[PDB]
Amino acid sequence: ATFEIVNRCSYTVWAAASKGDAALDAGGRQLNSGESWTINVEPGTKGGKIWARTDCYFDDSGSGICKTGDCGGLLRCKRFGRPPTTLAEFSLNQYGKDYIDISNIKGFNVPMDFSPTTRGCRGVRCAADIVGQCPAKLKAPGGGCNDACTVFQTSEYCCTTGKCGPTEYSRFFKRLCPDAFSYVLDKPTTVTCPGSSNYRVTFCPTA
Repeated sequence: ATFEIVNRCSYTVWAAASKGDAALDAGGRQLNSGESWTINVEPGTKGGKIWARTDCYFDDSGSGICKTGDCGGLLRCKRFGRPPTTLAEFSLNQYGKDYIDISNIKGFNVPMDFSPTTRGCRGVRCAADIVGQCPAKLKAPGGGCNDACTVFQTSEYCCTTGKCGPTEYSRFFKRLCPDAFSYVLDKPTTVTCPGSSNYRVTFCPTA
């Protein structure tokens, strides 16, 4: 499957793509404002994620640091990124269908649209100014808006027992972005697409 990753932000981002225990395609690349990077994701990829990283520095070997979404200091991500990270999430070719969503469960750094480029389903979007409106206690000094689990490490926010409810913090993310997961047991906003669809992830879709 092809994923065109497009940076419409006025600032550089470093795109990342991983399934947690491996890179997807090259795993990461710099995207200046306006740049597009097309990756190939193997059919059947389960639990894949694409995200943006901000304010990165990498040496000539591709080692360094990002202020949001850092993946063990690598340009080419092999693992998931450090919150806060707005997440485009996907599982492909799962019994004949693809499943896509956006999640704020690991916080928010960059607005995103995640849409099919092929027929048969709708896209999802979280493009509100979550960083600007972020509750004081969730603001990440490094940049972005942390989820409450990251900040407070409680069973309730992290849904450790599988018994959690919505919270004042989750409701903030849900209010700003109804179409993204705000906590682990949120009413799903997952979209079912035809198996083997192709996609575009656009950072800063509205600005």
